[PDB]
Amino acid sequence: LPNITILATGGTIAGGGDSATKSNYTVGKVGVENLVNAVPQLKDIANVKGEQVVNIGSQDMNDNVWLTLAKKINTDCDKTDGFVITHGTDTMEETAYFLDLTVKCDKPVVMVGAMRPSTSMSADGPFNLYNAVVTAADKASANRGVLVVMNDTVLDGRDVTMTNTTDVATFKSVNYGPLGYIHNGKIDYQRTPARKHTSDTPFDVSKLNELPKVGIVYNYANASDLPAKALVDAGYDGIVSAGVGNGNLYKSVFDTLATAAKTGTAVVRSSRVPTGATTQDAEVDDAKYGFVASGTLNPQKARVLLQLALTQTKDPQQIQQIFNQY
Amino acid sequence: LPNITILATGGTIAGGGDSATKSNYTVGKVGVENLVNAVPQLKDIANVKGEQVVNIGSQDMNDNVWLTLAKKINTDCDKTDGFVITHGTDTMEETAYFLDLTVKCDKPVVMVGAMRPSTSMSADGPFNLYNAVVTAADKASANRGVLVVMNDTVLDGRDVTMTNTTDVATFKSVNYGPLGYIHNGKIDYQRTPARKHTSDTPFDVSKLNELPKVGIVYNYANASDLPAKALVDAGYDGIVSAGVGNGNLYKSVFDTLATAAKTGTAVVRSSRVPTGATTQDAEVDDAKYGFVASGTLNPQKARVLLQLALTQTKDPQQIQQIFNQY
Amino acid sequence: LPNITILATGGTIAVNAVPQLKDIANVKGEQVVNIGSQDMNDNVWLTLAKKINTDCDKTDGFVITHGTDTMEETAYFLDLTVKCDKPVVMVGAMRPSTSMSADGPFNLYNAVVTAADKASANRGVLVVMNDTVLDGRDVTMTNTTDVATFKSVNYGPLGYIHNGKIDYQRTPARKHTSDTPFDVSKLNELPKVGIVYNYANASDLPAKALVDAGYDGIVSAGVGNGNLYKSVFDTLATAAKTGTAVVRSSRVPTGATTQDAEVDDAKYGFVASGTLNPQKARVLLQLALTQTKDPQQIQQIFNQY
Amino acid sequence: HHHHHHLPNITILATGGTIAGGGDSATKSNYTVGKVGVENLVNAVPQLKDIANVKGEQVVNIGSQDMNDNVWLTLAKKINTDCDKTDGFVITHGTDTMEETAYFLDLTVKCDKPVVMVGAMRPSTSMSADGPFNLYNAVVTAADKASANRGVLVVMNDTVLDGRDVTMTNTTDVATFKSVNYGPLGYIHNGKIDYQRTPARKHTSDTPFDVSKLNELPKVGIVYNYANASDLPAKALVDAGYDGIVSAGVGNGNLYKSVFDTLATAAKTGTAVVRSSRVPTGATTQDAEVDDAKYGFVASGTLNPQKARVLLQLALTQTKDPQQIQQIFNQY
Ligand SMILES: N[C@@H](CC(=O)O)C(=O)O
Ligand SMILES: N[C@@H](CC(=O)O)C(=O)O
Repeated sequence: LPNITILATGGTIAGGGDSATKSNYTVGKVGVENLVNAVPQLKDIANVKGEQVVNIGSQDMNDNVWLTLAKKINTDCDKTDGFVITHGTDTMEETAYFLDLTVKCDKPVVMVGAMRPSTSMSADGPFNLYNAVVTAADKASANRGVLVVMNDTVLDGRDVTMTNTTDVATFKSVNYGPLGYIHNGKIDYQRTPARKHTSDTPFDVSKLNELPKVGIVYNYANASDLPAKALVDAGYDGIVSAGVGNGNLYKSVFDTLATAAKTGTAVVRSSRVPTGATTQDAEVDDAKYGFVASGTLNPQKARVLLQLALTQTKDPQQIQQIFNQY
Repeated sequence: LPNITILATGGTIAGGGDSATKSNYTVGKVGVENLVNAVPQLKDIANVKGEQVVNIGSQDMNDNVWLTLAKKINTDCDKTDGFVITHGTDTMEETAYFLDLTVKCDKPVVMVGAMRPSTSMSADGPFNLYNAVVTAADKASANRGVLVVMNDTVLDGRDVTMTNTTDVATFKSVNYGPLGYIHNGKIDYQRTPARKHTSDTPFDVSKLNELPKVGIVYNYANASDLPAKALVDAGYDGIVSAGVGNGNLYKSVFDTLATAAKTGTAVVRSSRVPTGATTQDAEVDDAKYGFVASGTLNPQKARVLLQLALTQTKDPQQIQQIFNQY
Repeated sequence: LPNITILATGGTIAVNAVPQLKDIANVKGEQVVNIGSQDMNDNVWLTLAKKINTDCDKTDGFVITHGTDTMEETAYFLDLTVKCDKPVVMVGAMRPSTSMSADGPFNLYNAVVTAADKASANRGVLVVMNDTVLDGRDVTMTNTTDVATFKSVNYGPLGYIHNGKIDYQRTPARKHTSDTPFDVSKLNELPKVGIVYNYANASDLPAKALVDAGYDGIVSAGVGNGNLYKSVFDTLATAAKTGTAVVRSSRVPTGATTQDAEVDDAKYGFVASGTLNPQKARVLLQLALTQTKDPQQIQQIFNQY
Repeated sequence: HHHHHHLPNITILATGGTIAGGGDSATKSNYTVGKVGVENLVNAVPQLKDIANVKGEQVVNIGSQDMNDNVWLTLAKKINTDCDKTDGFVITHGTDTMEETAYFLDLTVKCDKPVVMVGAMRPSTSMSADGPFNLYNAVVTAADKASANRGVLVVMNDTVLDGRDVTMTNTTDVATFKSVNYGPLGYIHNGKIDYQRTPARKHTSDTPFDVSKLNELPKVGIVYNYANASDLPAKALVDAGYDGIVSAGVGNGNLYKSVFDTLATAAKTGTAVVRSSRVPTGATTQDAEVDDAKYGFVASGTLNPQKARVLLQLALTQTKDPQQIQQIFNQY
């Protein structure tokens, strides 16, 4: 049986409400010991040890927790055969991509959450955690980058995102599909992510205590330029635009971000639309303004890569190449 | 043959590249007259008249164009048998919901656009425009609210949204499904929206020359409170949160919007997750904070409703009742 | 609280596992049959429809517990043959009752929520799975194992369930329950209707075997927009002229099998299934055959139900 | 010295389909296939000249509803024989069975240059016909050096799909073709492809299937499952001495009792039996309700019934042993 370390961070998986049949709940009621102990079948497949790293709702996820988790996994890689990280669902897709770029352990790292609190009827958390440990225990999971395991599916940390606010089946890799499906404790992998991850990235957060400041602005009809200007005035290192359609900008947001890019703020165009690439060579001349096109990276993912790009470089053409490789 | 009026606003359906073969283009350059004359088969199904309202990329759509359009459709309704509005795709979902709430005609109002430029190989605009007029001509289209017609499908203006940055099939009613499919110039309607629309709403912009100011703030890990503070400093009437998961807020954002709501700014919780309701009774006590839950309205749709709610009331309890009925 | 009758038929979903049912309904159970729904059959459909029609005034609503594999066929059969306009809700489970995170308990709870909701009446027979209220006509499986398999893949769900409340935003336009002429009250068998599959180099032997057995109707699981392999097309075109009702459906999981594409249905005496997939199209063709053998009237039935 | 951009030679092997189909009117749905020759298809897309030196060869001119084993063998042999004459292949084909041809060629093509299938969901006569840009993007894909070593492809609606997972999702949508279980390989924008995936299952020159000397294939039929299902389709194929039968099962590949009984007999008297699913996505698994090993059945995995037929036919050119056929279903 492999040794598997559970790093716990809180979330609805550890969360609880006063009723099995009412939606109300709060995160962080159940600690890692009782989480693990609630799935005695874990003992059939692995030697499991739990550590509680933080205890937050993933809506409060932040750069300090990201830095703690990357350093812990990198430090502890040699002590275990694989990692499972229990986490809220809300920003699991962000943390998974951060780890995918910063973890230097090529052993399996698997994230897992729950869409129903531990107290609800038909709670999804137990079986999700079981299948997370199945995945982290599988030799075939190594070298695929950081994974999310939800609803019997293995998803790569770059493409994985939420599709639905409440559905237990919400996590999908919406552009390039899942890597494998889990049936009776076994995985048929048919895919692996081409984009560089983990030990083939240059990103090394081992000595960083803070990350570059990157904010996200939304585009819509009659959008205000005032949020964009407030990030510029606060000296943010970068701004990601959640653009309309193929990464387009309301005219005043365009005007503000064009000036910011010219005066040294890194600007990435992404899209509020949930699938497909924000492309070069459409309506916006990125080369002219020094903007970066996000590709399939959604605004929150693009933020992750932009912050790490900014630990390497501030040059727009070098950031674009990062966006083409990771 | 019915009398159908085409009100043009711009978009890629009216926009051009120097090559069939390359993705690059500019929008809103061709007039309604060149657009209609490019599709002579319209004459087989309707007596078409065309009027230019504006000629813009919908990434630049604004409240002034919305008011113009609503007032014109309302004034001209009695003298035509239905309307088609040619529009950019990027914000077509926002304008459709705006007209869905403010058009007092029960006659068909159909929006249409194109995902490919008019000069590209396999341009989608012609057949989209053809099918828009078929829909606007069908007696069964009346009393269904404002419609979008794209990719042989009839979509209700409330639920319609983009799923993909570039796919010709991007427009979907992602929560409740389409109303009908178009085949051979005929529609088989099997659905109608239950939410109150058009003549059944209290919203009347006939005498309004401005709308209440509503902005949208994104949530993500480590979110800045500066966008939210910039809207409050500008005296915004309302703020829509694009929450994580089921409408949840990063702690800093939550603090700022909780503040704003105490001074009487309306705060609507929506979600960046592209399907599913932002619900009551989850992790946020909306009653305590004076917040409204958006239900299945995404952030840009929720802005439309909130702006119009704020013409009627500033009371969050009445705003929540509006978000339950429309 | 309303009185809710659970009619059990078997399935992986196989009260006390869900004590919280008593908070929302006065629940009573009856075993009708006890079978995997892979073995579901016309005898069970007739028992269920009669039982619901007979017992309608004894209860405030019905939940049918059923295997997932053919729940979509039983839901449509009942959608066209029950005359009780109280809520009728089918439910199943994609995971064993004994498994980790078994879905059957909350699926049953949410089915009883739906059958207890006054707003569920007059919507036709429903399937409730994965917090979603789906109409019996368009509901189908999308995935072989996913708890979220059931979707109304062409026209979408009627409403979503949150915290034991439903916000209905849709209702099926096609005629159902008391607005159909299908009456099975006196029938003890249904017209014989088989399905044949089309693929590259498809055999005509299946189609010829249903024809030799004197089947009343044949549904074709066509390729693309209801097309037929030449061997199959010739056997069915011969059958259609000689009395056999023939419906063109599609093996493609979403979209209508249309008129006015490649196949002149009028000339051949064929019926186009619309959005009805092969197994759904079998349900409507059996029931159509209880009323008529005329292909034009069958086509009109396929336009209205 | 400076380099020149030299364009590749691309062969279009035309088989017919809606891409070469036509009706009376741009705004009526009615159409017939078999009208347009490949010469007229290439004349209709002069922009191909910008990206390849194209040659067109007509192999057959049929609707793909009438695709058959003879045409599959013609295509695999033609590609394998002509591999050294060109830099890549595009095959124009009907949509209705494209997913079957693509998977047959995915297992039988030994040429490791790109092989790209394409069709259209609207006839060439429709307003906003999809065929011209689809063909253009198919030749982009066939010309891209990165397309090699990814197996046989299907290019539709700006997407590059693997021939194993690609299937139709909708009867009429121009967007119908999706790799429903494992996703596409790449998207095409402005004539460039960003590939982020490649199929893990063995294909092309990594398979042992070799059709070079074959003039027919093992006979494999498909029976559907549903409530009250007749055993007569299954009995008819056993009685004709079929090599194999694919079941389109309900749910996770389950069998109506009468079909189960016939297939259990067939498997015992030298008919191969593969359990597939009429459900459009997900595996037909081992270890669920059917004891395959007990009955000598094979589980199809994510292969739908028509795709399962293609591999079972090829499997039967090698072995009749259900355990060896199960290994083939686990590796290709
Ligand atoms: N930016 C354009 C895109 C198009 O219409 O396809 C618009 O929204 O006007
Ligand atoms: N074979 C079972 C499958 C299940 O119910 O999950 C049935 O349909 O009865």
